[PDB]
Amino acid sequence: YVDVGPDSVKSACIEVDIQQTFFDKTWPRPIDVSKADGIIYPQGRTYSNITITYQGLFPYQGDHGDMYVYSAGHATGTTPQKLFVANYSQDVKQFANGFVVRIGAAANSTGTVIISPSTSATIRKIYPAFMLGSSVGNFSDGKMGRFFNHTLVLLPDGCGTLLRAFYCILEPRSGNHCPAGNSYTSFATYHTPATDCSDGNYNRNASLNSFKEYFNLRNCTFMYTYNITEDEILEWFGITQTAQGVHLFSSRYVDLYGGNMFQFATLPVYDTIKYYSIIPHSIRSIQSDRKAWAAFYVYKLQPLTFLLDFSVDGYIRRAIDCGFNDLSQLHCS
Ligand SMILES: *[C@@H]1O[C@H](CO)[C@@H](O[C@@H]2O[C@H](CO)[C@@H](O)[C@H](O)[C@H]2NC(C)=O)[C@H](O)[C@H]1NC(C)=O
Ligand SMILES: *[C@@H]1O[C@H](CO)[C@@H](O[C@@H]2O[C@H](CO)[C@@H](O)[C@H](O)[C@H]2NC(C)=O)[C@H](O)[C@H]1NC(C)=O
Repeated sequence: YVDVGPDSVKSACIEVDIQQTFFDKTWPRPIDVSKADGIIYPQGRTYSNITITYQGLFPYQGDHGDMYVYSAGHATGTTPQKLFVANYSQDVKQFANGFVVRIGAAANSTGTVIISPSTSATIRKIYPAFMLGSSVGNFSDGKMGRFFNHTLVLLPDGCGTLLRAFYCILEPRSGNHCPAGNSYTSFATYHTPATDCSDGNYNRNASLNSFKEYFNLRNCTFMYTYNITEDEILEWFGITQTAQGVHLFSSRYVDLYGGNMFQFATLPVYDTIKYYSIIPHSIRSIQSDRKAWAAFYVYKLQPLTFLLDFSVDGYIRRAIDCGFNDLSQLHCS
């Protein structure tokens, strides 16, 4: 097994305030395949200046997906206090064929800081975190969201400059507010921008450390890191699984400005992923440092036949979901 660094030496966890009503917003960003939203590129052949019909894993036209939002935590003028999160940890979803994720879409626009609805701020991109596995159930106090045996965790870190992917048994810790302790509400991750995101010295383990407060990582078969360049550009992330393992997709490395997703990793996870949840993150800012963080959107994948329009340079800038209606069907034919 892999050394993933020391266990947390903390005797308690940070208290977590779950307030789902603050995260219930209607900010629709439905799939528009005309603009090639949510498209994993059919890698393997050379396509250029051509229109084809292709059956693969796609989200459906007009799917609103599931929206998730991360918020600044409670704070006084000087001191971060309780984390502030939605009820995401108890909402375990079926993995099925996997999913794609629209990330950072609202970046640059003006939006509410969530925990203080009357306060607006410029929206910044934030990366999603996921917990995935083969077996789920409840924690000791009865709350849902516990993943058993080896669990895949995808956790961004370093103020959005890396992604960590690791596959470990998650042993719930027993201090106050921890998942095997008293006064448990939800687990979460956090970082503390004042100390973790100072210029030139980003803390590349902040979120991982926060996670290690709620769970001891045991028998990790791997822990990989992927560096990310800092920007506010819209991006797409995807995840699927085959007998070869778990496949991660991103628009970042191959189509940063266009959004087409290409595979960047295959993780040696051969036990079938059946379940996932979104890991809530809360940003331990002080009141005067509060920002708004871009909602992200998760859309389930399914086998569908699309018309794909490949440009001269090889990218897909237009698609049709053939089964959407008879008109689309006709156009595909
Ligand atoms: C920060 O996280 C990294 C993982 O990204 C930890 O890296 C491990 O560090 C130990 C030494 O402490 C090495 O023996 C392992 O080989 C490292 N693992 C990997 C996957 O790189 C690191 O320990 C963490 N740092 C702190 C201070 O906790
Ligand atoms: C937010 O604004 C930034 C800055 O203008 C945008 O970043 C640019 O994105 C375009 C592609 O859309 C690139 O060609 C530029 O090189 C980027 N500039 C920098 C300085 O990174 C960003 O796209 C905007 N985000 C959203 C969601 O609109």
